[PDB]
Amino acid sequence: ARKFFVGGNWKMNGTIESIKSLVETLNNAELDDNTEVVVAPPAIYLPLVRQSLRKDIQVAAQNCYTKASGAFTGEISAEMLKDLGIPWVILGHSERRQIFGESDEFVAEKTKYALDNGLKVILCIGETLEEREAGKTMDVVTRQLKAIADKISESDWSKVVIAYEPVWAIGTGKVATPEQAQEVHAEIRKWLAENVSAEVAESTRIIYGGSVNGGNCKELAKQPDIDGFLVGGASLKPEFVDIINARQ
Amino acid sequence: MARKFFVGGNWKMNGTIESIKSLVETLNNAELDDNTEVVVAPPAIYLPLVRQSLRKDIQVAAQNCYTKASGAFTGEISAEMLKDLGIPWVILGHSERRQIFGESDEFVAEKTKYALDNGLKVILCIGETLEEREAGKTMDVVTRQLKAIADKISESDWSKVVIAYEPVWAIGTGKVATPEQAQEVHAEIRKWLAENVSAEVAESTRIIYGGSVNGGNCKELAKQPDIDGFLVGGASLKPEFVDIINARQ
Repeated sequence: ARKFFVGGNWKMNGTIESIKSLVETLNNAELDDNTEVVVAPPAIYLPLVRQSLRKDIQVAAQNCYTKASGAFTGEISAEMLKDLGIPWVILGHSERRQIFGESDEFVAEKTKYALDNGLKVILCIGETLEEREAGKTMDVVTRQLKAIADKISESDWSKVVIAYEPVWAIGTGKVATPEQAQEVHAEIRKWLAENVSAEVAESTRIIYGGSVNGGNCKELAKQPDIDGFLVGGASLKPEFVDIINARQ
Repeated sequence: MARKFFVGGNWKMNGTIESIKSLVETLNNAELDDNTEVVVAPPAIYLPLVRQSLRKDIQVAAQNCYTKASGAFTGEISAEMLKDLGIPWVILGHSERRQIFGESDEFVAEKTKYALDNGLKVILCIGETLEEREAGKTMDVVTRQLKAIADKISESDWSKVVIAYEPVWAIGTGKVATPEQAQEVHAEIRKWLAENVSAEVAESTRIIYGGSVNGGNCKELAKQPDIDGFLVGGASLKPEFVDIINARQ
């Protein structure tokens, strides 16, 4: 059985005070023992969160670069994350692919480098509304996955969670239907079976992201190839706990 | 003139907890010229540690920030987070962000205006590539990059700006500009400021040089009249950073 996985990406939000309050809310929450929970604060708040958050929730960075060190003003290395005791990193998120132009190869290089230096990776993929309307959903997400698959080894995949996030569902309030999400997750898993291995396909979590909230997460969690969620803005609000508990 | 000598240390993507403690300890124990304004810029994940432990006469800079107060910008740091952490400075427009991460002049200008409006001071980086200099475009490039900021900010905003001229061909290459080459561009930048902002902004804005500066060449550069200090890359991780802070004594 694939362990249910809920990631909370806080994006560019938070102060010391509101993050202390948010961590307090998590430290007091009754969480489904069967969910693996990860939260991703802003880089500058990674020490505050790692020091004070309950140890059964792990911490992620929101981005990292491709080299161990160097003349890369404004970038964080996977080595700094490991030095600070941050075990996860979100990579390839739609906001970085679009606003900051990160290419499929760039995201692949980050993934390979993060995995080789001890990090676990939430790998984000997903098609735009235009690509869907053109009938290109599968072509796009498999192209995005293939860039990673061509660089990492079969055993690397054990440290990867795949987040499928339709760009048209991110922050828009237009959630994929359970049938739409399931169709793409099933096709991602089939692709993994035919290009990496059956074992990778069977064991890799494929989580869904894009306007997941308290009211729709339970039905989404019932789908057989949906292994959890990547949550954006709801991750800052108390309904993050309901989403963690979507299998109850 | 009355322009206070300014030395900025950009650590870029370098450091661990232990190597940063040692770097800060070395700075904390140094004898530093009282007339030098010193700023150091750690990776964002180390901003708390450095701000907590560094002697308070050295201020701290972030190496970048975004254009908005908050929102759905995975991987970005805002000006508000910086003020919340007590980080008073930010470096914007560094060549590496222009060339590797595609930051436009306007994008840099947006960040510059937003930082200044939310209580930050800005080290603003400008500079021409080797190929632009070979087409005789040095002045055109650096004034174009400056004008994008000037079109957005007010005359009083400039009191919180330090301009760092870094010829891209001098960054990390070991090919430092000669004192004459640096002085020529700094004079042109200051002339541009007098013609397009005001005489007073021209007279008071620090224009600092960056590019392969080290303990062995900083004193001669600091003698040039329109060079008001340094933005130091690789040498800011080493003890000779102290010697650069002390380049005028």
